[PDB]
Amino acid sequence: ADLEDNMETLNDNLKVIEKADNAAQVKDALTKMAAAAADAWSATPPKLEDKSPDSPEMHDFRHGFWILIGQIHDALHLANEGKVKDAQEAAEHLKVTCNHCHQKYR
Amino acid sequence: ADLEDNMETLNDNLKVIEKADNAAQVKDALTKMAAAAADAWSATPPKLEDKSPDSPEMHDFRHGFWILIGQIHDALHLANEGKVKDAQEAAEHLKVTCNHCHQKYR
Amino acid sequence: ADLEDNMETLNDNLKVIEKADNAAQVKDALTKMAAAAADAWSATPPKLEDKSPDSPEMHDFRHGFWILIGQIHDALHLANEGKVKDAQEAAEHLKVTCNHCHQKYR
Amino acid sequence: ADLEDNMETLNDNLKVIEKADNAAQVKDALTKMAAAAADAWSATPPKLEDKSPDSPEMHDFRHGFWILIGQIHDALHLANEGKVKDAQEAAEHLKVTCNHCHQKYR
Ligand code: HEC
Ligand code: HEC
Ligand code: HEC
Ligand code: HEC
Ligand SMILES: [Cl-]
Ligand SMILES: [Cl-]
Ligand SMILES: [Cl-]
Ligand SMILES: [Cl-]
Ligand SMILES: [Zn+2]
Ligand SMILES: [Zn+2]
Ligand SMILES: [Zn+2]
Ligand SMILES: [Zn+2]
Ligand SMILES: [Zn+2]
Ligand SMILES: [Zn+2]
Ligand SMILES: [Zn+2]
Ligand SMILES: [Zn+2]
Ligand SMILES: [Zn+2]
Ligand SMILES: [Zn+2]
Ligand SMILES: [Zn+2]
Ligand SMILES: [Zn+2]
Repeated sequence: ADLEDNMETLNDNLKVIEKADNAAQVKDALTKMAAAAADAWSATPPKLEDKSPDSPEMHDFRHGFWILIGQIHDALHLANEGKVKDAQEAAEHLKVTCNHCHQKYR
Repeated sequence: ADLEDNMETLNDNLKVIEKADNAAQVKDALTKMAAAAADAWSATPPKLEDKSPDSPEMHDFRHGFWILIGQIHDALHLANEGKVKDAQEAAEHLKVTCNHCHQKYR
Repeated sequence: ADLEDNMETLNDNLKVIEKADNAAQVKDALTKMAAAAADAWSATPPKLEDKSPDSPEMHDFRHGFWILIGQIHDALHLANEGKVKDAQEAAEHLKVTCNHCHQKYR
Repeated sequence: ADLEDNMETLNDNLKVIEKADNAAQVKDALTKMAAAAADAWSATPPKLEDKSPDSPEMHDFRHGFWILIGQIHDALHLANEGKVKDAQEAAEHLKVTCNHCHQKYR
Protein backbone atom coordinates (compact mmCIF):
# COMPACT_ATOMS: atom_id res chain seq x y z
CA ALA A 1 0.00 0.00 0.00
CA ASP A 2 1.13 3.64 -0.54
CA LEU A 3 1.23 6.12 2.43
CA GLU A 4 -2.34 7.45 1.71
CA ASP A 5 -3.77 3.86 1.65
CA ASN A 6 -2.00 2.93 4.97
CA MET A 7 -3.32 6.27 6.42
CA GLU A 8 -6.98 5.45 5.49
CA THR A 9 -6.43 2.01 7.13
CA LEU A 10 -5.10 3.71 10.33
CA ASN A 11 -8.06 6.16 10.26
CA ASP A 12 -10.83 3.50 9.72
CA ASN A 13 -9.42 1.18 12.43
CA LEU A 14 -8.91 4.04 14.96
CA LYS A 15 -12.66 4.80 14.56
CA VAL A 16 -13.44 1.06 15.17
CA ILE A 17 -11.38 1.13 18.43
CA GLU A 18 -13.35 4.31 19.46
CA LYS A 19 -16.79 2.55 18.72
CA ALA A 20 -15.88 -1.08 19.74
CA ASP A 21 -18.59 -2.86 21.80
CA ASN A 22 -16.27 -5.94 22.31
CA ALA A 23 -12.60 -7.11 22.67
CA ALA A 24 -12.51 -9.08 19.33
CA GLN A 25 -13.40 -5.92 17.31
CA VAL A 26 -10.61 -3.95 19.13
CA LYS A 27 -8.01 -6.77 18.63
CA ASP A 28 -8.87 -7.07 14.89
CA ALA A 29 -8.60 -3.22 14.39
CA LEU A 30 -5.21 -3.00 16.32
CA THR A 31 -3.77 -5.88 14.18
CA LYS A 32 -4.78 -4.00 10.95
CA MET A 33 -3.22 -0.76 12.35
CA ALA A 34 0.08 -2.56 13.19
CA ALA A 35 0.25 -3.89 9.56
CA ALA A 36 -0.50 -0.41 8.07
CA ALA A 37 2.13 1.30 10.32
CA ALA A 38 4.84 -1.34 9.44
CA ASP A 39 3.99 -0.96 5.72
CA ALA A 40 4.20 2.92 5.98
CA TRP A 41 7.88 2.60 7.24
CA SER A 42 9.29 2.59 3.65
CA ALA A 43 7.36 5.71 2.44
CA THR A 44 8.74 9.18 1.57
CA PRO A 45 6.09 11.81 2.38
CA PRO A 46 5.52 14.69 -0.13
CA LYS A 47 7.10 17.43 2.13
CA LEU A 48 10.37 15.34 2.24
CA GLU A 49 10.32 14.11 -1.46
CA ASP A 50 13.67 15.94 -2.19
CA LYS A 51 15.58 14.35 0.80
CA SER A 52 17.53 11.01 0.49
CA PRO A 53 16.03 8.06 2.45
CA ASP A 54 19.25 7.85 4.60
CA SER A 55 18.93 11.58 5.65
CA PRO A 56 18.45 12.70 9.29
CA GLU A 57 15.07 14.29 8.23
CA MET A 58 13.72 10.90 7.05
CA HIS A 59 15.09 9.37 10.33
CA ASP A 60 13.02 12.01 12.29
CA PHE A 61 9.98 11.18 10.02
CA ARG A 62 10.17 7.35 10.62
CA HIS A 63 10.73 7.92 14.42
CA GLY A 64 6.96 8.68 14.72
CA PHE A 65 6.18 5.15 13.38
CA TRP A 66 8.31 3.56 16.18
CA ILE A 67 6.13 5.46 18.70
CA LEU A 68 2.82 4.43 17.00
CA ILE A 69 3.98 0.77 16.56
CA GLY A 70 5.03 0.68 20.25
CA GLN A 71 1.61 2.08 21.39
CA ILE A 72 -0.30 -0.51 19.25
CA HIS A 73 1.86 -3.32 20.80
CA ASP A 74 0.75 -2.26 24.35
CA ALA A 75 -2.93 -1.67 23.35
CA LEU A 76 -3.06 -5.30 22.02
CA HIS A 77 -1.60 -6.75 25.30
CA LEU A 78 -4.28 -4.71 27.19
CA ALA A 79 -7.03 -5.91 24.75
CA ASN A 80 -5.83 -9.59 25.13
CA GLU A 81 -6.06 -9.41 28.99
CA GLY A 82 -9.82 -8.62 28.54
CA LYS A 83 -9.34 -4.88 29.42
CA VAL A 84 -11.93 -3.54 26.83
CA LYS A 85 -12.17 0.01 28.42
CA ASP A 86 -8.32 0.26 28.72
CA ALA A 87 -7.69 -1.05 25.13
CA GLN A 88 -9.99 1.81 23.85
CA GLU A 89 -8.08 4.38 26.12
CA ALA A 90 -5.26 3.43 23.63
CA ALA A 91 -7.22 5.63 21.11
CA GLU A 92 -6.30 8.76 23.16
CA HIS A 93 -2.57 7.77 23.15
CA LEU A 94 -2.51 6.92 19.39
CA LYS A 95 -4.27 10.22 18.42
CA VAL A 96 -1.42 12.31 19.95
CA THR A 97 1.09 10.34 17.80
CA CYS A 98 -1.11 10.83 14.66
CA ASN A 99 -1.24 14.63 15.40
CA HIS A 100 2.55 15.10 16.05
CA CYS A 101 3.58 13.53 12.71
CA HIS A 102 0.81 15.39 10.78
CA GLN A 103 1.78 18.74 12.42
CA LYS A 104 5.49 18.31 11.40
CA TYR A 105 5.25 16.53 8.03
CA ARG A 106 1.79 16.67 6.35
CA ALA B 1 10.77 -7.63 -0.05
CA ASP B 2 10.23 -11.36 0.87
CA LEU B 3 10.95 -12.77 4.39
CA GLU B 4 14.19 -14.63 3.38
CA ASP B 5 15.50 -11.39 1.71
CA ASN B 6 14.76 -9.33 4.91
CA MET B 7 16.48 -12.09 7.00
CA GLU B 8 19.60 -11.76 4.77
CA THR B 9 19.52 -7.94 5.35
CA LEU B 10 19.18 -8.48 9.17
CA ASN B 11 22.03 -11.13 9.20
CA ASP B 12 24.42 -9.05 6.98
CA ASN B 13 23.87 -5.78 8.93
CA LEU B 14 24.17 -7.50 12.36
CA LYS B 15 27.72 -8.52 11.17
CA VAL B 16 28.46 -4.93 9.87
CA ILE B 17 27.65 -3.65 13.43
CA GLU B 18 29.91 -6.24 15.18
CA LYS B 19 32.92 -5.26 12.93
CA ALA B 20 32.12 -1.49 12.83
CA ASP B 21 34.66 1.12 14.13
CA ASN B 22 32.48 4.34 13.97
CA ALA B 23 28.88 5.59 14.69
CA ALA B 24 28.06 6.33 10.99
CA GLN B 25 28.76 2.62 10.08
CA VAL B 26 26.53 1.50 13.04
CA LYS B 27 23.75 4.04 12.17
CA ASP B 28 23.57 3.02 8.46
CA ALA B 29 23.40 -0.74 9.38
CA LEU B 30 20.65 -0.27 12.03
CA THR B 31 18.61 1.93 9.59
CA LYS B 32 18.67 -1.00 7.08
CA MET B 33 17.69 -3.51 9.85
CA ALA B 34 14.74 -1.24 10.97
CA ALA B 35 13.42 -1.22 7.35
CA ALA B 36 13.85 -5.01 6.93
CA ALA B 37 12.03 -5.80 10.26
CA ALA B 38 9.15 -3.44 9.32
CA ASP B 39 8.92 -4.99 5.80
CA ALA B 40 8.84 -8.59 7.28
CA TRP B 41 5.83 -7.65 9.48
CA SER B 42 3.05 -9.14 7.30
CA ALA B 43 5.10 -12.18 6.05
CA THR B 44 3.63 -15.67 6.72
CA PRO B 45 6.53 -18.09 7.38
CA PRO B 46 6.48 -21.59 5.77
CA LYS B 47 5.92 -23.56 9.07
CA LEU B 48 2.78 -21.45 9.87
CA GLU B 49 1.22 -21.43 6.33
CA ASP B 50 -1.66 -23.90 7.25
CA LYS B 51 -2.60 -21.89 10.46
CA SER B 52 -5.33 -19.18 10.69
CA PRO B 53 -3.91 -15.63 10.09
CA ASP B 54 -5.13 -14.90 13.70
CA SER B 55 -3.83 -18.21 15.16
CA PRO B 56 -1.99 -17.59 18.44
CA GLU B 57 1.08 -18.75 16.43
CA MET B 58 0.77 -15.88 13.89
CA HIS B 59 0.12 -13.41 16.84
CA ASP B 60 3.30 -14.77 18.55
CA PHE B 61 5.25 -14.60 15.22
CA ARG B 62 4.37 -10.87 14.83
CA HIS B 63 5.12 -10.21 18.57
CA GLY B 64 8.75 -11.17 17.85
CA PHE B 65 9.01 -8.36 15.27
CA TRP B 66 7.61 -5.84 17.82
CA ILE B 67 10.49 -6.91 20.19
CA LEU B 68 13.14 -6.66 17.39
CA ILE B 69 11.86 -3.20 16.18
CA GLY B 70 11.86 -1.84 19.78
CA GLN B 71 15.50 -2.99 20.24
CA ILE B 72 16.61 -1.44 16.85
CA HIS B 73 14.84 1.87 17.93
CA ASP B 74 16.94 2.00 21.18
CA ALA B 75 20.22 1.01 19.43
CA LEU B 76 19.76 3.88 16.88
CA HIS B 77 19.26 6.42 19.73
CA LEU B 78 22.60 5.22 21.31
CA ALA B 79 24.38 5.40 17.86
CA ASN B 80 22.83 8.93 17.34
CA GLU B 81 24.36 10.06 20.73
CA GLY B 82 27.79 8.78 19.44
CA LYS B 83 27.82 5.83 21.95
CA VAL B 84 29.49 3.42 19.45
CA LYS B 85 30.31 0.55 21.90
CA ASP B 86 26.83 0.75 23.59
CA ALA B 87 25.06 0.67 20.15
CA GLN B 88 27.24 -2.39 19.19
CA GLU B 89 26.35 -4.15 22.51
CA ALA B 90 22.65 -3.25 21.96
CA ALA B 91 22.88 -4.93 18.51
CA GLU B 92 24.17 -8.04 20.38
CA HIS B 93 20.86 -8.14 22.44
CA LEU B 94 19.06 -8.55 19.07
CA LYS B 95 20.56 -12.09 18.82
CA VAL B 96 18.30 -13.38 21.70
CA THR B 97 15.22 -12.09 19.75
CA CYS B 98 16.62 -13.68 16.51
CA ASN B 99 17.01 -17.03 18.35
CA HIS B 100 13.59 -17.00 20.12
CA CYS B 101 11.63 -16.54 16.83
CA HIS B 102 13.90 -19.05 14.93
CA GLN B 103 13.45 -21.70 17.73
CA LYS B 104 9.64 -21.58 17.28
CA TYR B 105 9.04 -20.70 13.58
CA ARG B 106 12.15 -21.20 11.31
CA ALA C 1 9.86 10.21 48.66
CA ASP C 2 6.02 9.94 49.12
CA LEU C 3 3.56 9.78 46.15
CA GLU C 4 2.26 13.39 46.55
CA ASP C 5 5.91 14.68 46.66
CA ASN C 6 6.78 12.74 43.41
CA MET C 7 3.55 14.13 41.80
CA GLU C 8 4.70 17.69 42.68
CA THR C 9 8.12 16.92 41.05
CA LEU C 10 6.35 15.53 37.90
CA ASN C 11 3.94 18.58 37.73
CA ASP C 12 6.72 21.21 38.32
CA ASN C 13 9.15 19.65 35.77
CA LEU C 14 6.42 19.15 33.11
CA LYS C 15 5.97 23.00 33.33
CA VAL C 16 9.81 23.59 33.17
CA ILE C 17 9.83 21.59 29.87
CA GLU C 18 6.89 23.56 28.33
CA LYS C 19 8.66 26.94 29.08
CA ALA C 20 12.23 25.69 28.31
CA ASP C 21 14.36 27.33 25.53
CA ASN C 22 17.38 24.87 25.42
CA ALA C 23 18.19 21.09 25.59
CA ALA C 24 20.07 21.31 28.96
CA GLN C 25 16.88 22.76 30.64
CA VAL C 26 14.78 19.93 29.05
CA LYS C 27 17.36 17.21 29.98
CA ASP C 28 17.60 18.29 33.67
CA ALA C 29 13.75 18.37 34.03
CA LEU C 30 13.22 14.92 32.40
CA THR C 31 16.03 13.42 34.61
CA LYS C 32 14.08 14.63 37.71
CA MET C 33 10.77 13.23 36.29
CA ALA C 34 12.44 9.79 35.58
CA ALA C 35 13.60 9.62 39.25
CA ALA C 36 10.17 10.68 40.61
CA ALA C 37 8.27 8.08 38.45
CA ALA C 38 10.70 5.31 39.53
CA ASP C 39 10.38 6.35 43.23
CA ALA C 40 6.49 6.34 43.00
CA TRP C 41 6.55 2.72 41.73
CA SER C 42 5.76 0.95 45.04
CA ALA C 43 3.36 3.67 46.39
CA THR C 44 -0.20 2.57 47.32
CA PRO C 45 -2.60 5.46 46.49
CA PRO C 46 -5.38 6.37 48.99
CA LYS C 47 -8.34 5.14 46.81
CA LEU C 48 -6.72 1.64 46.48
CA GLU C 49 -5.60 1.22 50.17
CA ASP C 50 -8.34 -1.43 51.01
CA LYS C 51 -7.52 -3.56 47.84
CA SER C 52 -5.14 -6.58 47.72
CA PRO C 53 -1.54 -5.56 46.75
CA ASP C 54 -2.07 -7.89 43.68
CA SER C 55 -5.63 -6.63 42.94
CA PRO C 56 -6.05 -5.96 39.20
CA GLU C 57 -6.38 -2.29 40.35
CA MET C 58 -2.85 -2.24 41.88
CA HIS C 59 -1.50 -4.07 38.71
CA ASP C 60 -3.22 -1.39 36.54
CA PHE C 61 -1.91 1.43 38.84
CA ARG C 62 1.71 0.19 38.36
CA HIS C 63 1.14 -0.31 34.57
CA GLY C 64 0.60 3.47 34.32
CA PHE C 65 4.10 4.09 35.72
CA TRP C 66 5.60 1.66 33.13
CA ILE C 67 3.92 3.82 30.39
CA LEU C 68 5.17 7.13 31.95
CA ILE C 69 8.78 5.79 32.43
CA GLY C 70 8.89 4.53 28.79
CA GLN C 71 7.79 8.00 27.54
CA ILE C 72 10.40 9.83 29.75
CA HIS C 73 13.11 7.38 28.37
CA ASP C 74 12.25 8.38 24.73
CA ALA C 75 12.00 12.14 25.53
CA LEU C 76 15.53 12.06 27.11
CA HIS C 77 16.97 10.39 23.96
CA LEU C 78 15.45 13.23 21.81
CA ALA C 79 16.81 15.92 24.27
CA ASN C 80 20.26 14.13 24.19
CA GLU C 81 20.27 14.40 20.32
CA GLY C 82 19.61 18.20 20.73
CA LYS C 83 16.00 17.90 19.35
CA VAL C 84 14.61 20.56 21.77
CA LYS C 85 11.12 21.00 20.15
CA ASP C 86 10.63 17.18 19.72
CA ALA C 87 11.62 16.54 23.40
CA GLN C 88 9.12 19.31 24.46
CA GLU C 89 6.35 17.73 22.30
CA ALA C 90 7.24 14.27 23.73
CA ALA C 91 6.79 15.75 27.25
CA GLU C 92 3.29 16.84 26.08
CA HIS C 93 2.40 13.12 25.34
CA LEU C 94 3.05 12.48 29.08
CA LYS C 95 -0.16 14.46 29.86
CA VAL C 96 -2.40 11.65 28.40
CA THR C 97 -0.65 9.14 30.77
CA CYS C 98 -1.05 11.65 33.69
CA ASN C 99 -4.80 11.94 32.91
CA HIS C 100 -5.48 8.18 32.44
CA CYS C 101 -4.04 7.24 35.89
CA HIS C 102 -5.70 10.30 37.60
CA GLN C 103 -9.14 9.41 36.02
CA LYS C 104 -9.02 5.93 37.63
CA TYR C 105 -7.00 6.34 40.89
CA ARG C 106 -6.61 10.02 42.06
CA ALA D 1 16.66 -1.03 49.86
CA ASP D 2 20.32 -0.32 48.89
CA LEU D 3 21.69 -1.45 45.45
CA GLU D 4 23.05 -4.79 46.87
CA ASP D 5 19.63 -5.63 48.47
CA ASN D 6 17.74 -4.81 45.18
CA MET D 7 20.37 -6.96 43.32
CA GLU D 8 19.76 -10.02 45.60
CA THR D 9 16.00 -9.52 44.97
CA LEU D 10 16.61 -9.45 41.15
CA ASN D 11 18.83 -12.56 41.46
CA ASP D 12 16.40 -14.64 43.64
CA ASN D 13 13.38 -13.80 41.43
CA LEU D 14 15.27 -14.47 38.15
CA LYS D 15 15.98 -18.00 39.50
CA VAL D 16 12.22 -18.39 40.33
CA ILE D 17 11.30 -17.43 36.71
CA GLU D 18 13.89 -20.04 35.49
CA LYS D 19 12.35 -22.82 37.80
CA ALA D 20 8.62 -21.76 37.67
CA ASP D 21 6.16 -24.69 37.23
CA ASN D 22 3.17 -22.22 36.93
CA ALA D 23 2.09 -18.69 35.76
CA ALA D 24 1.32 -17.35 39.31
CA GLN D 25 4.93 -18.02 40.47
CA VAL D 26 6.30 -16.20 37.34
CA LYS D 27 3.89 -13.21 37.78
CA ASP D 28 4.80 -12.86 41.51
CA ALA D 29 8.61 -12.99 40.72
CA LEU D 30 8.31 -10.40 37.81
CA THR D 31 6.34 -8.00 40.12
CA LYS D 32 9.13 -8.25 42.79
CA MET D 33 11.79 -7.65 40.06
CA ALA D 34 9.94 -4.53 38.77
CA ALA D 35 9.87 -3.11 42.36
CA ALA D 36 13.62 -3.85 42.90
CA ALA D 37 14.59 -2.27 39.52
CA ALA D 38 12.49 0.91 40.21
CA ASP D 39 14.03 1.16 43.71
CA ALA D 40 17.62 0.74 42.25
CA TRP D 41 17.03 3.89 40.02
CA SER D 42 18.26 6.29 42.78
CA ALA D 43 21.52 4.40 43.57
CA THR D 44 25.13 5.47 42.87
CA PRO D 45 27.26 2.36 42.22
CA PRO D 46 30.78 2.17 43.81
CA LYS D 47 32.69 2.61 40.44
CA LEU D 48 30.80 5.96 39.90
CA GLU D 49 30.83 7.19 43.60
CA ASP D 50 32.93 10.31 42.61
CA LYS D 51 30.52 11.45 39.78
CA SER D 52 27.54 13.84 40.42
CA PRO D 53 24.06 12.25 40.03
CA ASP D 54 23.27 14.68 37.11
CA SER D 55 26.44 13.55 35.17
CA PRO D 56 26.29 11.85 31.72
CA GLU D 57 28.02 8.76 33.30
CA MET D 58 25.16 8.31 35.81
CA HIS D 59 22.69 8.84 32.87
CA ASP D 60 24.46 5.93 31.01
CA PHE D 61 24.30 3.86 34.28
CA ARG D 62 20.51 4.39 34.82
CA HIS D 63 19.82 3.70 31.06
CA GLY D 64 20.30 -0.05 31.80
CA PHE D 65 17.38 0.11 34.31
CA TRP D 66 15.04 1.51 31.57
CA ILE D 67 15.93 -1.58 29.46
CA LEU D 68 15.40 -4.05 32.37
CA ILE D 69 12.13 -2.31 33.48
CA GLY D 70 10.87 -2.41 29.85
CA GLN D 71 11.70 -6.17 29.53
CA ILE D 72 9.89 -6.97 32.84
CA HIS D 73 6.80 -5.00 31.58
CA ASP D 74 6.60 -7.26 28.45
CA ALA D 75 7.35 -10.52 30.37
CA LEU D 76 4.35 -9.75 32.69
CA HIS D 77 1.96 -9.14 29.70
CA LEU D 78 3.17 -12.51 28.27
CA ALA D 79 2.74 -14.22 31.72
CA ASN D 80 -0.81 -12.69 32.08
CA GLU D 81 -1.92 -14.07 28.64
CA GLY D 82 -1.16 -17.60 30.04
CA LYS D 83 2.10 -17.94 27.97
CA VAL D 84 4.12 -19.80 30.74
CA LYS D 85 6.95 -20.99 28.34
CA ASP D 86 7.22 -17.48 26.75
CA ALA D 87 7.18 -15.63 30.14
CA GLN D 88 10.22 -17.82 31.20
CA GLU D 89 11.97 -17.05 27.77
CA ALA D 90 11.99 -13.52 29.36
CA ALA D 91 14.82 -14.93 31.60
CA GLU D 92 17.14 -15.10 28.53
CA HIS D 93 16.34 -11.43 27.62
CA LEU D 94 16.77 -10.14 31.22
CA LYS D 95 20.14 -11.98 31.69
CA VAL D 96 21.72 -10.03 28.76
CA THR D 97 20.65 -6.75 30.46
CA CYS D 98 22.06 -7.96 33.85
CA ASN D 99 25.40 -8.83 32.10
CA HIS D 100 25.78 -5.50 30.14
CA CYS D 101 25.42 -3.32 33.26
CA HIS D 102 27.70 -5.62 35.35
CA GLN D 103 30.37 -5.66 32.56
CA LYS D 104 30.43 -1.79 32.39
CA TYR D 105 29.84 -0.77 36.02
CA ARG D 106 30.40 -3.56 38.61
C1 HEC E 1 4.18 10.08 10.56
C2 HEC E 1 5.01 9.38 11.41
C3 HEC E 1 2.72 9.84 10.58
C4 HEC E 1 1.98 9.18 11.54
C5 HEC E 1 2.46 8.58 12.85
C6 HEC E 1 0.64 9.14 11.14
N1 HEC E 1 0.51 9.82 9.96
FE1 HEC E 1 -1.25 10.13 8.92
N2 HEC E 1 -0.24 11.02 7.54
C7 HEC E 1 1.11 11.29 7.50
C8 HEC E 1 1.45 12.01 6.28
C9 HEC E 1 2.82 12.47 5.83
C10 HEC E 1 0.31 12.19 5.59
C11 HEC E 1 0.18 12.87 4.23
C12 HEC E 1 0.38 11.80 3.14
C13 HEC E 1 0.20 12.36 1.73
O1 HEC E 1 0.65 11.80 0.73
O2 HEC E 1 -0.35 13.42 1.56
C14 HEC E 1 -0.73 11.58 6.39
C15 HEC E 1 -2.06 11.61 5.97
C16 HEC E 1 -3.08 11.10 6.73
C17 HEC E 1 -4.45 11.12 6.32
C18 HEC E 1 -5.01 11.65 5.01
C19 HEC E 1 -5.79 12.96 5.22
C20 HEC E 1 -4.98 14.23 4.93
O3 HEC E 1 -5.37 15.32 5.46
O4 HEC E 1 -3.94 14.18 4.15
C21 HEC E 1 -5.14 10.54 7.29
C22 HEC E 1 -6.64 10.30 7.33
C23 HEC E 1 -4.23 10.14 8.31
N3 HEC E 1 -2.96 10.48 7.94
C24 HEC E 1 -4.56 9.50 9.47
C25 HEC E 1 -3.61 9.08 10.45
C26 HEC E 1 -3.95 8.46 11.68
C27 HEC E 1 -5.34 8.13 12.09
C28 HEC E 1 -2.81 8.20 12.41
C29 HEC E 1 -2.61 7.54 13.74
C30 HEC E 1 -3.50 6.63 14.23
C31 HEC E 1 -1.72 8.72 11.55
N4 HEC E 1 -2.29 9.20 10.41
C32 HEC E 1 -0.39 8.64 11.90
C33 HEC E 1 2.10 10.94 8.44
C34 HEC E 1 1.77 10.27 9.58
C1 HEC F 1 10.42 -13.94 13.77
C2 HEC F 1 9.72 -13.02 14.50
C3 HEC F 1 11.87 -13.74 13.39
C4 HEC F 1 12.83 -12.85 13.90
C5 HEC F 1 12.69 -11.84 15.05
C6 HEC F 1 14.02 -13.05 13.18
N1 HEC F 1 13.83 -14.04 12.25
FE1 HEC F 1 15.26 -14.78 10.93
N2 HEC F 1 13.95 -15.94 10.23
C7 HEC F 1 12.68 -16.12 10.62
C8 HEC F 1 12.01 -17.18 9.84
C9 HEC F 1 10.57 -17.60 9.99
C10 HEC F 1 12.92 -17.65 8.99
C11 HEC F 1 12.72 -18.74 7.93
C12 HEC F 1 12.28 -18.13 6.61
C13 HEC F 1 12.01 -19.19 5.54
O1 HEC F 1 11.17 -18.94 4.64
O2 HEC F 1 12.59 -20.31 5.53
C14 HEC F 1 14.13 -16.87 9.24
C15 HEC F 1 15.30 -17.14 8.54
C16 HEC F 1 16.46 -16.48 8.80
C17 HEC F 1 17.67 -16.73 8.09
C18 HEC F 1 17.83 -17.72 6.94
C19 HEC F 1 17.53 -17.02 5.60
C20 HEC F 1 17.59 -17.90 4.35
O3 HEC F 1 17.92 -19.09 4.39
O4 HEC F 1 17.31 -17.46 3.21
C21 HEC F 1 18.61 -15.87 8.58
C22 HEC F 1 20.07 -15.79 8.12
C23 HEC F 1 17.99 -15.11 9.65
N3 HEC F 1 16.69 -15.50 9.78
C24 HEC F 1 18.58 -14.14 10.40
C25 HEC F 1 17.94 -13.38 11.39
C26 HEC F 1 18.62 -12.43 12.21
C27 HEC F 1 20.09 -12.08 12.07
C28 HEC F 1 17.71 -11.94 13.10
C29 HEC F 1 17.80 -10.89 14.17
C30 HEC F 1 18.62 -9.86 13.98
C31 HEC F 1 16.42 -12.65 12.76
N4 HEC F 1 16.65 -13.48 11.74
C32 HEC F 1 15.22 -12.39 13.42
C33 HEC F 1 11.98 -15.43 11.59
C34 HEC F 1 12.54 -14.46 12.33
C1 HEC G 1 -0.62 6.65 38.25
C2 HEC G 1 -0.02 5.64 37.55
C3 HEC G 1 -0.26 8.10 38.06
C4 HEC G 1 0.45 8.73 37.02
C5 HEC G 1 1.02 8.12 35.74
C6 HEC G 1 0.54 10.10 37.34
N1 HEC G 1 -0.10 10.34 38.53
FE1 HEC G 1 -0.32 12.18 39.47
N2 HEC G 1 -1.23 11.32 40.88
C7 HEC G 1 -1.57 10.03 41.00
C8 HEC G 1 -2.35 9.77 42.22
C9 HEC G 1 -2.84 8.43 42.68
C10 HEC G 1 -2.48 10.94 42.83
C11 HEC G 1 -3.17 11.23 44.17
C12 HEC G 1 -2.18 11.11 45.32
C13 HEC G 1 -2.83 11.33 46.68
O1 HEC G 1 -2.33 10.77 47.69
O2 HEC G 1 -3.87 12.04 46.83
C14 HEC G 1 -1.78 11.91 41.98
C15 HEC G 1 -1.77 13.26 42.31
C16 HEC G 1 -1.18 14.18 41.50
C17 HEC G 1 -1.14 15.57 41.82
C18 HEC G 1 -1.69 16.20 43.09
C19 HEC G 1 -0.61 16.22 44.18
C20 HEC G 1 -1.02 16.77 45.54
O3 HEC G 1 -2.15 17.24 45.75
O4 HEC G 1 -0.25 16.79 46.53
C21 HEC G 1 -0.45 16.20 40.81
C22 HEC G 1 -0.18 17.70 40.72
C23 HEC G 1 -0.11 15.19 39.83
N3 HEC G 1 -0.57 13.97 40.26
C24 HEC G 1 0.59 15.39 38.67
C25 HEC G 1 0.95 14.38 37.77
C26 HEC G 1 1.60 14.65 36.52
C27 HEC G 1 2.04 16.02 36.06
C28 HEC G 1 1.74 13.45 35.88
C29 HEC G 1 2.39 13.07 34.58
C30 HEC G 1 3.45 13.76 34.17
C31 HEC G 1 1.15 12.44 36.82
N4 HEC G 1 0.70 13.07 37.91
C32 HEC G 1 1.13 11.07 36.54
C33 HEC G 1 -1.26 8.98 40.15
C34 HEC G 1 -0.56 9.16 39.01
C1 HEC H 1 22.88 -1.64 36.02
C2 HEC H 1 21.98 -1.00 35.20
C3 HEC H 1 22.60 -2.99 36.56
C4 HEC H 1 21.64 -3.88 36.13
C5 HEC H 1 20.66 -3.73 34.97
C6 HEC H 1 21.68 -5.02 36.94
N1 HEC H 1 22.70 -4.88 37.84
FE1 HEC H 1 23.27 -6.28 39.26
N2 HEC H 1 24.60 -5.04 39.90
C7 HEC H 1 24.91 -3.79 39.42
C8 HEC H 1 26.00 -3.20 40.18
C9 HEC H 1 26.64 -1.84 40.00
C10 HEC H 1 26.36 -4.10 41.12
C11 HEC H 1 27.44 -3.91 42.17
C12 HEC H 1 26.80 -3.26 43.41
C13 HEC H 1 27.78 -3.08 44.56
O1 HEC H 1 27.59 -2.28 45.48
O2 HEC H 1 28.82 -3.70 44.58
C14 HEC H 1 25.48 -5.24 40.92
C15 HEC H 1 25.60 -6.37 41.72
C16 HEC H 1 24.83 -7.50 41.53
C17 HEC H 1 24.94 -8.66 42.33
C18 HEC H 1 25.85 -8.88 43.54
C19 HEC H 1 26.99 -9.87 43.21
C20 HEC H 1 28.31 -9.19 42.83
O3 HEC H 1 29.15 -9.87 42.15
O4 HEC H 1 28.56 -7.97 43.20
C21 HEC H 1 24.05 -9.53 41.86
C22 HEC H 1 23.75 -10.92 42.39
C23 HEC H 1 23.37 -8.91 40.77
N3 HEC H 1 23.86 -7.65 40.59
C24 HEC H 1 22.38 -9.48 40.02
C25 HEC H 1 21.69 -8.82 38.96
C26 HEC H 1 20.69 -9.42 38.16
C27 HEC H 1 20.20 -10.81 38.34
C28 HEC H 1 20.25 -8.52 37.20
C29 HEC H 1 19.20 -8.64 36.14
C30 HEC H 1 18.15 -9.50 36.26
C31 HEC H 1 21.06 -7.31 37.47
N4 HEC H 1 21.87 -7.58 38.53
C32 HEC H 1 20.92 -6.15 36.74
C33 HEC H 1 24.31 -3.08 38.35
C34 HEC H 1 23.29 -3.65 37.64
CL1 LIG I 1 5.05 11.00 18.42
CL1 LIG J 1 11.52 -12.50 21.27
CL1 LIG K 1 -1.68 5.25 30.74
CL1 LIG L 1 21.21 -3.29 28.41
ZN1 LIG M 1 2.44 -1.10 0.79
ZN1 LIG N 1 -11.93 4.01 4.67
ZN1 LIG O 1 1.86 -2.58 28.98
ZN1 LIG P 1 17.31 4.02 25.50
ZN1 LIG Q 1 22.64 -3.54 26.77
ZN1 LIG R 1 12.18 -13.41 23.21
ZN1 LIG S 1 12.75 7.16 20.13
ZN1 LIG T 1 5.39 12.87 19.50
ZN1 LIG U 1 -3.14 5.42 29.06
ZN1 LIG V 1 15.45 1.19 48.69
ZN1 LIG W 1 18.49 -14.25 48.38
ZN1 LIG X 1 4.82 -7.55 24.03
